[PDB]
Amino acid sequence: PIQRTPKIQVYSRHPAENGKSNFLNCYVSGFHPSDIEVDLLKNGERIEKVEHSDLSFSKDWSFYLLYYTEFTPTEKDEYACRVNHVTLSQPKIVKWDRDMGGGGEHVSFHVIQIFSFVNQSWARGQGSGWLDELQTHGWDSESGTIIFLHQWSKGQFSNEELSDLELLFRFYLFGLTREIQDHASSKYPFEVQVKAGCELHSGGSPEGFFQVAFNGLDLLSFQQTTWVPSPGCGSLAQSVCHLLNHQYEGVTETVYNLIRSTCPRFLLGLLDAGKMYVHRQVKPEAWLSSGPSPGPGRLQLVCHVSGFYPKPVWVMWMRGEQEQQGTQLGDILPNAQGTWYLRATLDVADGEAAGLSCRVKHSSLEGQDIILYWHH
Ligand SMILES: CCCCCCC[C@H](C)CCC[C@H](C)CCC[C@H](C)CCC[C@H](C)CCC[C@H](C)CCCOP(=O)(O)O[C@@H]1O[C@H](CO)[C@@H](O)[C@H](O)[C@@H]1O
Ligand SMILES: *[C@@H]1O[C@H](CO)[C@@H](O)[C@H](O)[C@H]1NC(C)=O
Ligand SMILES: CCCCCCCCCCCC
Repeated sequence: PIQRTPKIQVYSRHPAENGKSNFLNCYVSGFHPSDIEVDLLKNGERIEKVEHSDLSFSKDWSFYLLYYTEFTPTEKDEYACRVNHVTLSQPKIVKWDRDMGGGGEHVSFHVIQIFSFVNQSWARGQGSGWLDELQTHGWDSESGTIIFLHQWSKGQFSNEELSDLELLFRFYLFGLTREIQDHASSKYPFEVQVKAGCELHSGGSPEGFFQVAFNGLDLLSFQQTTWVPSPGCGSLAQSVCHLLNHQYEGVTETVYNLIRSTCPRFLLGLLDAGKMYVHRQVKPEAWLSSGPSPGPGRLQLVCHVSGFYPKPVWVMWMRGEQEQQGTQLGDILPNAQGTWYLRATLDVADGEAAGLSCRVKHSSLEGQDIILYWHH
């Protein structure tokens, strides 16, 4: 409790051309609880070499996962994303289909924790590090060590400082668990989610946060130096804010230092070390495919823009210079190696399809847009 149903999006990283090698992405988001089963399928079989990000969540507090794998489109073969969840009567299988598109400021650094307590002596725990929507760290649960995903993931910190963080985290975890095992007594499962870290805004002003959700609900947050419960009431929230407020501070002194000070300095180190490796402005490539039929005598035009970085992008359906108002822009989804994916669709009558084109705007293009024309 309580329950959210997974949303599933499947998309390739390149145009689909039979025999030619490609990447199958599956993005699974909007779900609660965290317990889930995602497989990429080839011809009904589970593909055993896949990549997945660790479990993360949205501001909603609902979870999302990215999945991907190498694949080769063929006339013959068949690919899917199969998801099982407590909100699903049956595992949803959503095929990837060329012809349907395969249906379904500031920088930030945050540390993510998910704790799953089935009871007192049984509990999963997982945590990771995120630089904006790019995962940069993992946590080795069994040894209490940090997994550095990229060559630049130490991000201009020394080994000696990163050791201290590891140790720090270890104690802290011991803390949460003992603390959470007490508060003990028709039941019995619950979930806890912590999002701790910092935004850095243009001009250099940082903004820490350390916020908790209980069973997918806002529980409490750290707000410019005061732990603050979310409206309930709301007594677990007030009680725990109370413990953290006044039983122990010095932990909040630590936390304050961590999120206002350590965090942004780490974050900027990440940015500095990352620039070296990856990546400059990257041009998207684009392609057309139909999408699912909107009905008899009607077509769905899909326009895919993939592999562009940075994120800011403009995509629209056109007749000439006229924007077509029906255009629906999907969400901008992440690709395997960190670039972006977006698709725009348009539903149109059979005979009015000819002459419509997809226009794509991006920084990397030097003002020379990508134009693609629908043909029959
Ligand atoms: C499974 C989940 C694992 C998740 C970890 C994944 C992390 C991933 C992979 C790695 C990225 C690494 C990067 C470089 C980190 C940059 C800095 C980040 C932005 C700040 C992070 C914020 C934390 C999250 C807040 C934690 C609370 C701390 C630690 C203060 C509490 C003090 O315990 P203590 O006062 O010493 O207190 C101790 O513990 C208890 C009380 O706490 C008590 O019992 C004891 O008295 C004891 O003293
Ligand atoms: C915890 O759940 C597990 C798994 O179902 C079970 O074996 C165990 O007895 C449960 N409770 C406690 C208090 O150990
Ligand atoms: C180990 C004690 C320090 C923990 C600091 C964060 C506490 C967040 C509240 C969690 C309630 C479920």
